[PDB]
Amino acid sequence: GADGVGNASGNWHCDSTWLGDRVITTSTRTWALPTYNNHLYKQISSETAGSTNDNTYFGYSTPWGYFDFNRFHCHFSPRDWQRLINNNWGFRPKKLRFKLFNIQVKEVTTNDGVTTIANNLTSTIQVFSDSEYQLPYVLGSAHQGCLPPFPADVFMIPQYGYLTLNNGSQSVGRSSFYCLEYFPSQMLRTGNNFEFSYSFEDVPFHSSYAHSQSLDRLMNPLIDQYLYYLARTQSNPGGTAGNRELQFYQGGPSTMAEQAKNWLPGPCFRQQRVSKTLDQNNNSNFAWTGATKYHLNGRNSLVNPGVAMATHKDDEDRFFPSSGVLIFGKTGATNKTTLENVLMTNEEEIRPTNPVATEEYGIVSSNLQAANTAAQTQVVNNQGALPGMVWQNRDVYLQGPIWAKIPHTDGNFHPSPLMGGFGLKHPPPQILIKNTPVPANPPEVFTPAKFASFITQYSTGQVSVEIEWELQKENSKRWNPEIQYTSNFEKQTGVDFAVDSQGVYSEPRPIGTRYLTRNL
Amino acid sequence: GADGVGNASGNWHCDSTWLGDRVITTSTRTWALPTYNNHLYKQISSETAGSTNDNTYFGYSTPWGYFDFNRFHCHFSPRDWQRLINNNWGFRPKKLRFKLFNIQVKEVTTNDGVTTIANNLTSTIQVFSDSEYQLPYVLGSAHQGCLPPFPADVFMIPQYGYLTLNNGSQSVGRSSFYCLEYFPSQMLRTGNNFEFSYSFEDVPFHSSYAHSQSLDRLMNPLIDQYLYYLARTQSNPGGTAGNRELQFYQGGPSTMAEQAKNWLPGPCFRQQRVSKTLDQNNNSNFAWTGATKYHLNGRNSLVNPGVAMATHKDDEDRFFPSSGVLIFGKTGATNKTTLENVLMTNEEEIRPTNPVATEEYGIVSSNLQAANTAAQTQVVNNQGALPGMVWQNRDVYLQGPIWAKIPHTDGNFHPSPLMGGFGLKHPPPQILIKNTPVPANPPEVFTPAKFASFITQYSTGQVSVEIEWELQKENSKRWNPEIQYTSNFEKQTGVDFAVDSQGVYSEPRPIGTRYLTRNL
Amino acid sequence: GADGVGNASGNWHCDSTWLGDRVITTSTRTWALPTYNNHLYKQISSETAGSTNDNTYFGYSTPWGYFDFNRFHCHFSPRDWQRLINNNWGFRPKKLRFKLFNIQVKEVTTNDGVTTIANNLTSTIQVFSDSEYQLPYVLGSAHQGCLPPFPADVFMIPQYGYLTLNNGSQSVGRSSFYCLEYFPSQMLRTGNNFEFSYSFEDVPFHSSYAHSQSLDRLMNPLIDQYLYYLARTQSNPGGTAGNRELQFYQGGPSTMAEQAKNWLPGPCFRQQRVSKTLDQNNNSNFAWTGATKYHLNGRNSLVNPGVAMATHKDDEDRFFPSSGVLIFGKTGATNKTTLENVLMTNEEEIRPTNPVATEEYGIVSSNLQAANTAAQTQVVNNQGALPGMVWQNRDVYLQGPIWAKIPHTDGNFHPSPLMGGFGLKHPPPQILIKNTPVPANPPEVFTPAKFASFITQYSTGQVSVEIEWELQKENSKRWNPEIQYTSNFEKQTGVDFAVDSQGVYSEPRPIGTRYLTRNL
Ligand SMILES: Nc1ncnc2c1ncn2[C@H]1C[C@H](O)[C@@H](COP(=O)(O)O)O1
Ligand SMILES: Nc1ncnc2c1ncn2[C@H]1C[C@H](O)[C@@H](COP(=O)(O)O)O1
Ligand SMILES: Nc1ncnc2c1ncn2[C@H]1C[C@H](O)[C@@H](COP(=O)(O)O)O1
Repeated sequence: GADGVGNASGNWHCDSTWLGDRVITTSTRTWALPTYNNHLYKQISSETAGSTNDNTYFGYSTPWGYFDFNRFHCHFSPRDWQRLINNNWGFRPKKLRFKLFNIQVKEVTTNDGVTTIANNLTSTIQVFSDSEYQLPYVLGSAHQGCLPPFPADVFMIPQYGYLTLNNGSQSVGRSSFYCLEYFPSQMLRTGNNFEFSYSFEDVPFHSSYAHSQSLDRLMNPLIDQYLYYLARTQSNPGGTAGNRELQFYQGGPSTMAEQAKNWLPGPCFRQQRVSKTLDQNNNSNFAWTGATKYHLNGRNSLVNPGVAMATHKDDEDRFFPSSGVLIFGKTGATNKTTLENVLMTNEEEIRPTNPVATEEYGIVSSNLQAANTAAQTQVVNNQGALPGMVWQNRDVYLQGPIWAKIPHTDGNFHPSPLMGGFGLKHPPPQILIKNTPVPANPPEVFTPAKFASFITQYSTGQVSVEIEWELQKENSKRWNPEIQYTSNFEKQTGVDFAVDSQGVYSEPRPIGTRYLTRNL
Repeated sequence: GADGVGNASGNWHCDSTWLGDRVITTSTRTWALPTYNNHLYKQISSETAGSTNDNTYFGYSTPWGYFDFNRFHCHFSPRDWQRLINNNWGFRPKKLRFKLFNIQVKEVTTNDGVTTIANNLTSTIQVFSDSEYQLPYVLGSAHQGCLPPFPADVFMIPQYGYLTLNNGSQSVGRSSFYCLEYFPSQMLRTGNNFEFSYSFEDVPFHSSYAHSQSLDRLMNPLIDQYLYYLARTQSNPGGTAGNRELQFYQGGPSTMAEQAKNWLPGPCFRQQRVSKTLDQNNNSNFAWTGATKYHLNGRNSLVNPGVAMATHKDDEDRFFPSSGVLIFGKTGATNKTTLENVLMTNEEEIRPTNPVATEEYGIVSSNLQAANTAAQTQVVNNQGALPGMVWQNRDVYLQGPIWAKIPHTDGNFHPSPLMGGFGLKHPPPQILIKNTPVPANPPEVFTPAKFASFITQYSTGQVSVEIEWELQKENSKRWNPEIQYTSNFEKQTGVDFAVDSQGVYSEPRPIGTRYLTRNL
Repeated sequence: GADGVGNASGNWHCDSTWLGDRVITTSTRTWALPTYNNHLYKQISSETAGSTNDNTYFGYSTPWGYFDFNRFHCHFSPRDWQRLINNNWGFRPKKLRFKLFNIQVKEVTTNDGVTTIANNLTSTIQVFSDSEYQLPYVLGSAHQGCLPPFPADVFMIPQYGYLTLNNGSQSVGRSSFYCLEYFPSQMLRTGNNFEFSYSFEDVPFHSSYAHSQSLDRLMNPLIDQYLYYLARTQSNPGGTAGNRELQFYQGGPSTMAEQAKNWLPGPCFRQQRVSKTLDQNNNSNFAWTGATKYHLNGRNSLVNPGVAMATHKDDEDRFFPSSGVLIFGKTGATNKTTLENVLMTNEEEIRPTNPVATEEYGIVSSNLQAANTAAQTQVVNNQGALPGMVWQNRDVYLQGPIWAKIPHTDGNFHPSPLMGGFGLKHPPPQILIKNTPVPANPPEVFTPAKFASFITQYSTGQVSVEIEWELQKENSKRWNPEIQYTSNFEKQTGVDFAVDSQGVYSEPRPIGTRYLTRNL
C-alpha cells in the first residue's frame, strides 16, 4: 500500500482475453467480512448435538475468513465457457495473480433499535496467504462462499474452521490446534492493498473430448482375425444329445464379442440404480441403507460421487446412480428439495471407456469344472486396477470445482479429484482475512482478565483474481459436423444465464466440457 | 488521480475560443448520480403493461448511468451559436477531450423522517468508456439527461438500459445480455479524476448554407435552347376540331417548365399535411391512423421525422408535415401539451433542391396510348433514389442532436441521421458510471444468500467536455446583404435566452444553421 | 510440364489449414472430359422448340469445357464450415491457386457392341484461363458441374456455351461470335501439367453475424425523449363528440412506435406469400401469373431470388416468399419435385434490418386533408433506396455460390450477387479445356472438304484448387451463450453429411453463416 485515504488503491478488472493457445480470465468482486466468534477460537464437536457414530467430529472454529474461487464460473462467463468447450480438446491452468484493494472498514453501533454505521479510518484487517501449506486445507471440499457467478453480485466471506482426529466426540492426543495469529500477516488500512502471484505446477490437460470409438469396437470390421477362440464345448446339436467336442473359430465381423482385444474397461466400484420416475423405484428407504459407502475407522462414509463411471446405459436416460453424480441446485432452492429443483449432471461420454456406474464390471468363473461338475461363475461388482485398463476422469462443469489438494502421503493411485478438476500437490494457497480487534474503553484500574468487549465492526472491499489458462487445439479430420453447446433459439419467457425481472441471476443447467470428439 | 482529500482534482473550464478556421468550445457542469435499481439488473419488457403489438419490447435495465452531451447547446452559447451560423458555410467536429474531477460521495440515512447526509470518504465510483463499441449504443436516440443548456444548472445522470430482439414480450434466443461489470473500469475516490481523449473520423462538413437558386431555374433566362421538346399533339385548334399533328418548340425564356434539365429533385417519402389553424384540419383522429409509417417485422413504426423534405410550400406558412418536423418544448412544458407550447422547426431552405414533404414527387404515365385509348398517368407519392438526384440533409438546430452511430451493416445509402447531424461509424464512446456497492453489516454467521442490503448513497461532482470544431469560411461574392440571425431589438418583458425572475433558464425559439446563401 | 509418361505430374492435395486469422483450404478432384459436338460450334436458338416470348434465346455451343468451383462445399468440409461460422464474424477470399495434373487421354472404339478403351499417349488437351475477361462469363449463374461436395466423387466437366443479343429467335447485328481457338492455349500431353495463381480484389467481409437489436428498438427504454410528436388531432373524447385539437406527447417507454428514429429499413421489392401447408394456399395457379417479375425489353423475367428480405414474419414459420428464397434439392431428387424433396433456405436473421419479403414496406399518405376531406393513405409495395436506409445482404450457404462477376457498366448500386456471395469486378478467370482433334485416316487423294471424321476419345485427370480465406474474429462481450450449429446427437438410422449403405453422399440440410450475434 502506498497513498492515503482519498486515493483508490486499485482499478476494477473483470475481462477475458483470448489469444492464441492461452486464455487470460480476470474477475473482480465486492466482498464483505463480518466479525466471527467475537474474536475467539472455539472448539467445536459433535458432542453438542448427538448425531450418530458416523457423523462425529472434533475441531476448532476461528475468527478468520477465507477467499474461495474454486469454481469455474467464477473465472468464466457462460459465453467464455462456450468458446472453451466448443473449440478445444483440453485446458489447464498456468499462472495466478490475486489482489485485494479499496479496503473499507465500518464501525456499527446499536442504540434502541437504531443501527448507525460509520467509517473507522484507523482500524486494520489482516491478510496472509499460506505458502507453506502449514494449515489445514479446507479448499476443494466444495463448500459455498465462493465468488458469485455474476460479477455484479456481492458476497460474504465464509468462516475458517477445521477438523482433526477424534475418538467419539473427544480429542485423541494427536489432535492439533492451529493458532492463525501465529503466522506473519500483512495489516492493511484503507490506503493499503494486498497482492501476490502464483504459478501452478505442471498437470495433465483436462480432457474436453468425448471418444468417437469404444474399447470393444476398436477392431477392423471388414477383416477376420488370425487368432482362434473357443467357440463351443459340444458338437453342434442335431436335436438328439449334446456330444463333447472342442471347436475353435476366428474372431471376425460376424462375432465381435468373442474377438481378442488388447484392452480392458476402467475400474468400477458399483452403486445402486435410481429412476427419476417415482413409480419405478422401490417403496422403501434405500438411500442410506442400500447406499454404496466405504468403512473407515468404524465410520461408514458414503461414497460420493465415487469413481468416474458412466451414469446410465445406452437407451436409458431416466436412471442415475444413487451417489454417482454431482448434483446442483436451481436458482432459489433451499437445502432440502425434491427432484425437480436439482440440476443433475450425467456422464454419458465415458460410456466407451468406462463401466456403467449402476451395473456390473463383468462375470468371472468361480469353480473348476469336471465331468460331473457344472461350470459356475460369479459377478464382479467391484474391480481394482488391472494391467491394460484405460478410463476417463469425471468431467468438470461450469459450476464444478477447479482443483483439489492431493494429500501428502506415501502413495496414491492416479490422483485426480473424484469430484473433478486438477489434482495438485501444491495448490493455490489459502488466503485468510480477519478484522483486527478494537477494544472498547478499558476500566481505568488494572485487571488481568480478558477483555471480551470490543467495538463491533466489519470491513468491505474488492478482490480480483486472474488465472492464465492454457489450451489444446482441435486437430480432428472428422468430416461431419461436431456436436456443440447451443443456446435455446426458440422464444421463451426469459433469457438463460441472465437476470430475471427481480434481479436474481440464475443458471438454468449445468454445462460439461465434453462435446468435441476424437478417436479412442 | 494523484493527491488526497483536501486538494481539488480539477479546475472549472467553460470557455469558447475562436481562432482562425477552428472553434474550441469547453463546457463544464455539476452532476449528481443516484443509486439505480438497488444495484441490480432487471429484465424489462412490455408484458407488464399490455400496450399494443407495435410497442412491445424486451430488454434489461442496469444500475449504471451514462453521460450525454449529444446536443449542440451543451457546447455552444447562443452567442457562440450566432457567430457560427452567421459567418460560415459549414462546420464539423475534429477532436474531443473529456474529464471527470472533484468527485464527492455522500451517504444518506433516514430516521423517523430526518434525512441526514454525510460524506463517505472511502467509497468509490466506477467509470469506463467503451472504446470498442461492444455495448448497445443508446446515444443518438435523442433522449433527455444531456448536459443542461445553461452552465449554472445541475443535472442528474440518466440510467443505462438497452433493448434487444424479442417475440411479443418474450425473448428470442438471439437476445443478448450484457453485464457491465464485465469490462475494465477505473475506480475513483474523492482524490481521483478521470480523463480520456478522442478524435472524430473524417466526415462531410455540415451545410450551413441555403441555396440561392433552384434546380428548375438553373438555366440562363436570356437565351433559347437548341433542344426541342414535344409541344402539342394536336394542330392549333381553330375552334372546329382537333387534328392530329406533332409540333416541337425550343426551350426558352417563355416556357421554362418544358425546358430540358440535367438534374432531378431529391427523393421523397410522403407524409400528411396538418394545419396550425384548427378549423382547417379535418375533424377526426388521423394522427396514428392517417400516419406515414413503415412496417417492420409485423410492427408498424411511425416514420419520424423522415427523409429531409421541405416542410411547406412557398406561400403557405401554417401547414406542416404530420411527422416531418423536429418539435421542441417551450420552457416548463409537460410531456403532454397543445400546439402553443411546442417549438416547431421548419425546413424552408431545402425547398430549392427537395420536394415538399406534404406533396407529391411528380406524375408519371401509367398506360400505352392508342387511337382509341386516352393517356393515363399516376401520382408518385414515394420515390427512391434515381441517377441525377441532388438533395440537402435536414438542418441541425441549437437544441438538436450532434451525431448518431451508423449501425454496422453490409450496406447503407447516404448515411446521415434523419434527425440531423453527423453520421459516424465510430462515434464518441459511451461513458458509463456507477456507485460501487457498500454492504450493510453482515449477519455474523455465514449465509450464502445475496445481500440485497446496502448503505444508501449517491455521488456528485463535475464533468467537462471540450470539442474542437472545424469551420468553412464564407467566400460568396453576393452584392446585397445576407439574412442573419438577429436578437429582438424592441423592448420586451424579459431577455431571450436568459433567466427570468424565478431563475428558470429558457430557450424561446429553435435556431437553425442555414442563413448564408450560395449558388446551387 | 517436365518429365515423361511414367512419372506422376502432381500429388493429391486435399487439406484444411486453420492458422490465426486465415484458413487455407485445398481440394482435389478427379475429372473426365468428353468430346462435345464432334468438335463443332453450333448456333443454338429457341427457334427449334417454340417456347414463348419470354424464353427466346440465341447463342452458340462450343466443344470446350470449363471448370467450376463456385460453391462453398467444394472448398469446405461440413466440419470446416462449422468452425468458420461458429467462431467468426466474417470471411473473405484472398488468393487462389489452381492446378491440373496427372492427365490421361483414352481412345475408345466400338465394334459390334464391344467397347474397347485404350490409352492414346501422343494426343493432347488444350487449357487456357481467360485473364482478360474477353469471353462471355457463364460462371456465377449457379449451374451444375461444379466440383462435387465429396472428395471421393468423380465429376464430368460441363460444356461451354454462351448467349448473346437477339430479336425473337433471330440474331440482331450486334450479336457476337467468339471462337475459342482464337486464344493462346497451352497444350498438354500425359507428362504435362497446368498451373496458375490468382489474387482476389479487395471486397467487404461477408457478414456471418445476426444482429441482436432491431432498427425500431435501438432506443433507450428507460428514458423519455425531448422530441414531441403529434399524438392526436382531436380532443380526448368524453363520449359526446370529437373536437378539433392538436396534442403533442414525448416519445418514451410507453409508446416506442411513435418515437423519433434516425434510420429506415432496407429497400424492398415485394413478392407473393406461399404456405407450406397445402390447404392454406389458394386453389389456382398463381406461380407464374401472380409472380413478381421484371419487364425487360418485352420479356417478363421472374425476379429470383430478389432483393434480400426477411422470408417470414416473427411467429409464422410455414410461409415463404414465392420467388424470394434459394431452394436446394435433397439427395437423389429429379428436376421436377414436390415440396418434401426440396431444401428450402430462409433468412430470419435479417428481420431486424430488412422488410419481410411477403409484406409491405410501409404506408404513405396519398392526399391533402381539409375540413371536408378525410385523410387517405396508400400502401408501399416497392421502395427504392432512401437516405438513411440500412440493410443486410442475403446469406451465403454451404451449397451456395461464392462469387459473381459485376457486369461492366456505367453504374451500379451496392453491387452484391442477389443469390449471395462476393461481387467481383475481376472474378477468378474462366478455365477452359478441350480435347484436341485427332483425324481418322484421310482418303489418300486430296479433297478440300471438312473432315467431320475423327477418332472418338476422352481425357481424364485430377484438378486441385486452393483458396486462402481471411477471417474476422468474434469480439463480443455478450454474457449468455451464443446459438451454434449443432449435429443431431440423438440416435438415427444414418449419419448426416456422410455416405449411406449404397455409397451415395448426401447433404441433409442447408447451413447458413449467421449464428453469432452482434449489436446493431
Ligand atoms: N489429475 C491428475 N493429476 C496429476 N497426475 C495425474 C492426474 N491424472 C493422472 N495423473 C498421473 C497418472 C498418469 O500416469 C500420469 C499421466 O501424465 P501425463 O502428463 O498425461 O503424461 O499422470
Ligand atoms: N452524413 C454523412 N456521413 C457520412 N458519409 C456521408 C454523409 N452524407 C453523405 N455521405 C457520403 C455519401 C457521399 O457519396 C459522400 C460525400 O463525401 P464528401 O466528403 O462530401 O466527398 O459521403
Ligand atoms: N458485395 C459487395 N461487393 C463490392 N462492393 C460492395 C458490396 N456491397 C457493398 N459494396 C460497396 C457499397 C458500400 O458503399 C461499400 C462498403 O465497403 P466497405 O469495404 O465495407 O467500406 O462497398
